[PDB]
Amino acid sequence: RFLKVKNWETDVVLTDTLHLKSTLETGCTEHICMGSIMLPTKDQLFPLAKEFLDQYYSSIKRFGSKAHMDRLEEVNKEIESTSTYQLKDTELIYGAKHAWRNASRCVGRIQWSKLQVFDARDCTTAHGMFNYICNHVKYATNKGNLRSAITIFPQRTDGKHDFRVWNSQLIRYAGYKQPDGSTLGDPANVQFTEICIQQGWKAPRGRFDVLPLLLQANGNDPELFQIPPELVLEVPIRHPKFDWFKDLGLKWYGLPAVSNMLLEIGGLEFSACPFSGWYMGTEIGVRDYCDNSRYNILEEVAKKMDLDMRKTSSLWKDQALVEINIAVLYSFQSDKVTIVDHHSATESFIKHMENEYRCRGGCPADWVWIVPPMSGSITPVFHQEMLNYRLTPSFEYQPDPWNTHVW
Amino acid sequence: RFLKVKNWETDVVLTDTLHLKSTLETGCTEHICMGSIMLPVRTKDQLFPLAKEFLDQYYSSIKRFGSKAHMDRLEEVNKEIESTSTYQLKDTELIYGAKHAWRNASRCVGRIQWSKLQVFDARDCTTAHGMFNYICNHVKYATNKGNLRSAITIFPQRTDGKHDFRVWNSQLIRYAGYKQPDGSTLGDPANVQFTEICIQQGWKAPRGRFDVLPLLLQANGNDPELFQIPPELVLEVPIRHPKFDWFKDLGLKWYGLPAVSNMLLEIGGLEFSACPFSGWYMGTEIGVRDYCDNSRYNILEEVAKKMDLDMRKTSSLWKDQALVEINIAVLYSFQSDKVTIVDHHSATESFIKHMENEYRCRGGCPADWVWIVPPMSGSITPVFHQEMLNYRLTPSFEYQPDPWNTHVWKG
Ligand code: HEM
Ligand code: HEM
Ligand SMILES: Cc1cc(N)nc(C[C@@H]2CNC[C@@H]2OCCCCCc2cccc(F)c2)c1
Ligand SMILES: Cc1cc(N)nc(C[C@@H]2CNC[C@@H]2OCCCCCc2cccc(F)c2)c1
Ligand SMILES: C[C@H](O)[C@H](O)[C@H]1CNc2nc(N)[nH]c(=O)c2N1
Ligand SMILES: C[C@H](O)[C@H](O)[C@H]1CNc2nc(N)[nH]c(=O)c2N1
Ligand SMILES: [Zn+2]
Repeated sequence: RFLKVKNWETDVVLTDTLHLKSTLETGCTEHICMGSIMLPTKDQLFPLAKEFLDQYYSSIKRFGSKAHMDRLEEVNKEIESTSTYQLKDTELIYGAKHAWRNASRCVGRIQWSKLQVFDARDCTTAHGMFNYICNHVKYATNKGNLRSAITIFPQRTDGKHDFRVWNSQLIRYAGYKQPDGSTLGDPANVQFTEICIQQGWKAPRGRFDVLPLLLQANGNDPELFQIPPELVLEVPIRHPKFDWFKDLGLKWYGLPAVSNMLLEIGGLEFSACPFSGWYMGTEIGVRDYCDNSRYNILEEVAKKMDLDMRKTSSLWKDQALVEINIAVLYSFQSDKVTIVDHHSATESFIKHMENEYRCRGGCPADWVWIVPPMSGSITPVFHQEMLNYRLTPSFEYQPDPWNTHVW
Repeated sequence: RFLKVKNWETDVVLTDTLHLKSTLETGCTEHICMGSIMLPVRTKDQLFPLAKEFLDQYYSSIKRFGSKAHMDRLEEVNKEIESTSTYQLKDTELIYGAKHAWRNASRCVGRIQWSKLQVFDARDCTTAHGMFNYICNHVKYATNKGNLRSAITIFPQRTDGKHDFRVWNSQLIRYAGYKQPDGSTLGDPANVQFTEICIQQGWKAPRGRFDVLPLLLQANGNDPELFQIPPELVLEVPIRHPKFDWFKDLGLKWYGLPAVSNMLLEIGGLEFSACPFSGWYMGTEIGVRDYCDNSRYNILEEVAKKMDLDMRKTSSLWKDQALVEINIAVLYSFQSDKVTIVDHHSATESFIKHMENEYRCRGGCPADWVWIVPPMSGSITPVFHQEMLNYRLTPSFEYQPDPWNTHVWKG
């Protein structure tokens, strides 16, 4: 019932109690582990509300006060009458920060409490959503001293009045299927790059075309907008020692900003809540560039290094992978955009576990996601036992909207 | 019921029904995943059911489920359990059993090789000298002058658990570690506590960087005894790099035969507490783990210094760079000396092909993702993108507490 986690490199043992608060279900049974699967009424709403406000008033050391009891009644009455309720700003900010704090797949949660929250519950139109989003992007980008931020559009009501940002991220490159059969640009975006063209986008058809935002307000048909180019900070990719690297013509964007998730706070569902921080180098260099069904450039790079590619045992793939990732970090640093390397990032996360275990009695964590996709065992998170469990408030996946919104 | 696993790189979807034959528990519940936790005298009552399940399985594999020969064998085991409390496996069931325990090993990336396993039946062994001789033979047969062959040696099952056969070493071949008065360590840090036991027991430690530990062997619940493996039986590879000539001057070498001796083999309810097995190495077990863990040989600094990497900031990726060259050296040295080794690209590819064929013929393949994905270059090997379902089948290999914590000393 009280569970231990051992770090096998330091022998440090931490005891977890926070999991007993856990509410939702993981997918695992004690017959099957599902830890490596990517996706495994008014009646309900009040319990949910009460649990949230309970932890809120606990957090500001007012558990059991007049303020607390009063608020609990205020909400109870509001649900009774309206079938939903509205969050105070103070609760919204707390809710959002905690959804991040609770993201068991996020290695960067040591920053959770510095989240700038932009309240956009007064939004009503796609143009309104566009203006909110450009302000988010500009605030977040900060000319390269990147700043974490979330923007929260209005909560679900009947579920046919959804706000949704259709893009998966606010900034992404276009992917085009070719007569060739091969793929130009980002193949993970092919479908969407064609939902845009299908709604009127004039595609440049290049390697690195920044996609239009495609915004849905109040459950209406969605609309295209080009993010002002001057708001999209990009980094030319060069190597600190390899002259020919430049010539690959590689760039990436500075702002990672997840826009397709659903934020739940105290039973309320915020289906458009794009949030953003900054990159861990590997997310670009390992996955974006080298992944088979992504940009997949390893072959072309190994060649320029003139490595022996006749046998896997030369470790040429590995060799090239390191260089590509050296060059992502070097480029971002030289162009002064915030970026963290996986050594630094896993090292802070360890520190953040220590803190969460002593400050909160635990920290939910998904080992499969926390360990970098390169050099696992040389980052301290590899040797760290983690417990995974679902706390609220949370970010959750939700169906892609083109499959749902009846056009 | 039916459960689907998706490969996110190929979009191939597989359906598992085999997980329905799991009855042992995982450690997880619907409220917690314990999937990254290292570790999440038996009576008559529970024994015939385990025996029965095992023998229904064995007889299905040979297309004789329901046969007179199946029914007679159940009767026979039945009778033998109630008058003796235990039972004995036939040769054919022991072999079938040992193979299946490997096959059910969800943590093993090497399982494409499961049906090619040399089983040595050492259930007539009674003494430690007898254990030594059996283990020597296995080490010679498995080494095979560099052309490694998989093998397992199986000593007598547990009886009252007061009479255990144990191999006290965690692997048949390993290097000593010595903690110095100044706080530093010579040799392998993982091996210190064990080296201390060996020394205490009579072993004359040469006190070098690569001293092959003596075998410490328990027969029939007796005190364990020291033995030295004949050095000519211990195939070792000096580590050099194909381009970096300063590399040999680091003075490194590794043994060729990876051989786990500390696990417990369960077959049909019976517990074989000494069942050393061996295969051949995936390079990263030495290059990444053995050399490059901070808690192991930790030669990253020494290798990065020689390579002239910028070591002042971790974002130079000096560590990642050194780690790759060490792994280059490890596969180079082994291949140059004609000792079987596999790189992690070839090993993970084969496993994906094993895994798929297992879903097709067997209806499943339990697999632990945390363990199967290699400890360098994770996402460029196809297992990273493969969804996996982990569950416990028997027969199986299980961890067991170190015998120095449990053993009742005699004198
Ligand atoms: C401050 C910089 C941040 C870093 C370096 C970071 C790190 C990461 C990384 C490396 C991943 C894995 C992505 C993948 O491999 O697909 C991830 C996932 C995630 N992060 Fe962060 N994070 C940061 C900020 C944030 C913020 C501001 C939030 C929200 C407030 C957040 C919430 C999440 C969530 C929900 C996931 C899982 C997404 C999914 O399931 O696909 N992170 N994080
Ligand atoms: C054919 C050569 C083999 C290769 C390349 C191979 C590969 C591996 C590797 C890399 C590991 C992980 C070790 C670690 O990370 O510490 C492993 C684990 C394991 N393998 Fe193999 N394996 C082989 C043969 C065998 C054999 C012959 C058996 C038994 C018959 C076996 C059973 C197991 C078991 C039980 C584990 C988990 C060990 C643990 O939980 O500590 N393997 N395999
Ligand atoms: C705020 C933030 C910062 C940061 N460094 N990374 C992140 C999350 C990262 C950004 N790159 C990829 C990831 O976004 C989530 C990607 C979606 C994976 C889940 C998913 C669900 C359905 C179908 C799919 F193909 C994938 C978020
Ligand atoms: C037969 C065989 C071949 C091969 N290539 N690899 C293996 C397994 C590897 C070989 N070297 C040691 C390793 O097994 C044990 C090493 C780490 C296990 C530690 C450990 C601690 C607690 C519970 C466990 F289940 C395991 C075994
Ligand atoms: C099958 C497995 O669950 C899947 O590939 C995961 C593995 N680990 C990951 N880890 C991170 N950080 N991001 C991912 O997209 C994935 N994919
Ligand atoms: C904490 C974690 O589960 C543990 O360190 C595991 C991680 N994955 C591993 N994977 C392999 N192949 N071998 C190991 O020893 C480990 N260690
Ligand atoms: Zn689990």
